[PDB]
Amino acid sequence: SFVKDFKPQALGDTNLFKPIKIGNNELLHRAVIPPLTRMRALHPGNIPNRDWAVEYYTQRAQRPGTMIITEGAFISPQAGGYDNAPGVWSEEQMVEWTKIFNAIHEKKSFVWVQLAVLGWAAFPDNLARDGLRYDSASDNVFMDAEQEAKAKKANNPQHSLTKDEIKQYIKEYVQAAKNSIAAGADGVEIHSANGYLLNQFLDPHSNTRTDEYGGSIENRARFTLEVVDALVEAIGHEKVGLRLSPYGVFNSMSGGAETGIVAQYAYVAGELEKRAKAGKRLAFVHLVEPRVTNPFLTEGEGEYEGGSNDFVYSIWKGPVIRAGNFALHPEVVREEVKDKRTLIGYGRFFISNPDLVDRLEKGLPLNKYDRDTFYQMSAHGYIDYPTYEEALKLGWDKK
Amino acid sequence: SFVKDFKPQALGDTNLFKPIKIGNNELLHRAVIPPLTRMRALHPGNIPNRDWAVEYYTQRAQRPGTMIITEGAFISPQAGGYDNAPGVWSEEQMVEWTKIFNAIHEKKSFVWVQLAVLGWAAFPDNLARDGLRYDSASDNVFMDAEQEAKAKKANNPQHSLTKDEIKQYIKEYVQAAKNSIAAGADGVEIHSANGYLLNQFLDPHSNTRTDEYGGSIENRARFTLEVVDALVEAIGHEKVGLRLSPYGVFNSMSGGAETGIVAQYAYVAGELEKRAKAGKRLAFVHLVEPRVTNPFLTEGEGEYEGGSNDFVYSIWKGPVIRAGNFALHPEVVREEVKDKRTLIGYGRFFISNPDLVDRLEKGLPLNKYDRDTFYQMSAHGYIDYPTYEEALKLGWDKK
Ligand SMILES: Cc1cc2nc3c(=O)[nH]c(=O)nc-3n(C[C@H](O)[C@H](O)[C@H](O)COP(=O)(O)O)c2cc1C
Ligand SMILES: Cc1cc2nc3c(=O)[nH]c(=O)nc-3n(C[C@H](O)[C@H](O)[C@H](O)COP(=O)(O)O)c2cc1C
Ligand SMILES: C=C(C)[C@@H]1CC=C(C)C(=O)C1
Ligand SMILES: C=C(C)[C@@H]1CC=C(C)C(=O)C1
Ligand SMILES: [Cl-]
Ligand SMILES: [Cl-]
Ligand SMILES: [Mg+2]
Ligand SMILES: [Mg+2]
Ligand code: NA
Ligand code: NA
Ligand code: NA
Ligand code: NA
Repeated sequence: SFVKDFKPQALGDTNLFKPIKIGNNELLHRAVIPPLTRMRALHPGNIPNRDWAVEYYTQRAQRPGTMIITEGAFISPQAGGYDNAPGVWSEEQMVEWTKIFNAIHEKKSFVWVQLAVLGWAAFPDNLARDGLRYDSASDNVFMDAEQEAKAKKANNPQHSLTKDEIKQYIKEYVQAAKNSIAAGADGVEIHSANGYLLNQFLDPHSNTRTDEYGGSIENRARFTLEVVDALVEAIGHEKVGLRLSPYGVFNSMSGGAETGIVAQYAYVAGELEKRAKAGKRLAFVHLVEPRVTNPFLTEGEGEYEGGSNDFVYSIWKGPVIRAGNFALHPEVVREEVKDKRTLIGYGRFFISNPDLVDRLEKGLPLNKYDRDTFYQMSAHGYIDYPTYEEALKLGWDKK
Repeated sequence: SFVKDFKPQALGDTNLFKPIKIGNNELLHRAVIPPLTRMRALHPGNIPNRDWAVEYYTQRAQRPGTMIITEGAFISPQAGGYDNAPGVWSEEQMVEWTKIFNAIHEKKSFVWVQLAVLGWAAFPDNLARDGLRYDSASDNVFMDAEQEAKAKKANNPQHSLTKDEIKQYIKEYVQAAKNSIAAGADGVEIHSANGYLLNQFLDPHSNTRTDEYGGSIENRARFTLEVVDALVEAIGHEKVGLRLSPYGVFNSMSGGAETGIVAQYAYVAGELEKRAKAGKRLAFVHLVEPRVTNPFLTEGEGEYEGGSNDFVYSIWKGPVIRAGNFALHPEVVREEVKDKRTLIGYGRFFISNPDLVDRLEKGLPLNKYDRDTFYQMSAHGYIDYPTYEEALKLGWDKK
């Protein structure tokens, strides 16, 4: 059914429907599909779903000129630890990814692979089964008690990366980016948000290191920036974006409670602008808003009111994608897109509305999502959400 | 005469006219007199003007419950270098300061001494005459060619402070703060803005040090924070504020051209909030706006549009005084004071309007200022600007 008490607004008269260039891609509108893990990849081998993934992305590519950022994709086995999320390191994976990218391009849309590395959010028992470490910035602070205990039970205690291991991850990011482009992707997004490994280095709660990768703002940012630089060198700045969540608390990040958190992210943004001014500007910076500090809480919950991401705009002068509880708040989007380099990522409601862009332009009701099937090995709740027309035929305008 | 094409707005219906507590002081309104050097102190000995300074401050204290921050006052001879700016280190000075503070208090207003240290903005020949160093963070970058040359001619080349010399300045800040309170001041403001010594340490252009006082955000902030902590210990956090100008370029600071500038100031703000949360919250943070990157340029000139100070509010949670081209822009003030912890500093138009607060409340014309007498050894352009009533009697409503 449609979301009951939602009062839609047509946004066609706003910059949301003005074209913009992101990297090499001429977007026809500024509604972006942010990365959304759906757990349909198949084990063994973290293979994108052979039955349904092409259709899922095809559906969500239907509005011409849409920018799609994929679900997080593991850069290597060591970077993973969820059996049903996909990777981008193997031939068997890239066969499937190639079909997905081709399908998106057939719809005249674009696709950017999010490159993911889990760190302490991984399941240590899966990693132990596969002969892999359970990795983070540090070895003396843990995501939660349960993860610490699972790690010990699996004889795979949380391990603080060595410099050589950080370098190995960087090699893997490079090769994953190369794989992504060669298979036809338009670009990649470096996931440095939501409490995964790079975020674990950025945040002083999770990073208690005393080497060059911790203990100061510049040190905590080092790994993220080394990945940025390695990928810019490998595939070009115009094919690389970066995702950050300054106020996030998901996966035990500090958020606004850490008084140094704005400075930490301001430093990253400044370093990106420095590179841009020296001739290597990233295609975009993607920010999760303080509107959603934990994306598994219902919209309106976990909102941090004590901070704004607006500071980033004083520093970074390129495109900015903002995500977090925007589908239910067209009144907020209307104001945000007055800024001419702002794009809006719509996550959960792109799960439930394959034709979300039409609905945004035209001010149509939205399909309610089913959170129970966000993660599920099923076509149901993945490829069977209807378009607006299909929903009318099902009687949802009367339900 | 009155400013010709100014369209005043009565601001009495805004928070500008709501009381607020700053430190120990119950302000009756939120129009603050920011620090304004006037160069009426007499040589030798940097003595506040024995003829006119009491009257100047009395005039500008006339609206009950006004917060006044003094002209910058040198903490020691070594901190100075302008013969006609006052100090707060000697008995002869404090005799005059005591009269000024008493007069302000008689008007039911409040007074905060700005503690000033010039660094590279000092005149090296004055310092040489008095057997003093010409000091800055570094010795290999200079304010301008003229200052570098004056220093060499005076056989007083720019000197990069040693750790012991930084410690000596800190002792002097402590004693100057003590002197200020003992003489009756309500508090002090640490000047870390406008390109003077502390700002010279904050800014990576002027600070090329490779010891613990330079070469990173935390290192560049070290001296400013050591002064904050020393004064909090000596006289209490409720008697201490800090002034910053993130986007300033006056005195050869970097401003927004430095991509790391927001992070540098975000770090300072975070460190202040950390101290506040641990029980020692400063009375206020005073920010110069990007509206005025150089206060000796006419209003509207030298405006930086590429940055906002709004980031500070995401970090520091105490009172914020904002200064810069607000007298001519009541429409901007009206929006800024909707934030309930925002005060507005009015500088140049408080020079020319002793009764500025009445004029702001009531939406009255403003006296034009005479920049030629901003710095001058004269009562003229200091204590002979009329109140609104006096101006009407002079015929200014017809002139
Ligand atoms: C089921 C689900 C999966 C997600 N997967 C990812 C992911 O793989 N990578 C990522 O950076 N964010 C991921 N997110 C966070 C979203 O991209 C987005 O930032 C968040 O849901 C807030 O936007 P929204 O309110 O429009 O959903 C996910 C969120 C959800 C609900
Ligand atoms: C003549 C003059 C003297 C000033 N002296 C000081 C000073 O001693 N300390 C300081 O921090 N700022 C000083 N300033 C900067 C002002 O406090 C203020 O930030 C600036 O003038 C912008 O505010 P306005 O547009 O209301 O004048 C001075 C400015 C002027 C024009
Ligand atoms: C499996 C993934 C790479 C993650 C799933 C959920 C969130 C919120 C991510 O950011 C990535
Ligand atoms: C003599 C002073 C301490 C300075 C004069 C002019 C400005 C803009 C200051 O900030 C202080
Ligand atoms: Cl799993
Ligand atoms: Cl002089
Ligand atoms: Mg161990
Ligand atoms: Mg020398
Ligand atoms: Na789960
Ligand atoms: Na499920
Ligand atoms: Na002068
Ligand atoms: Na003069």
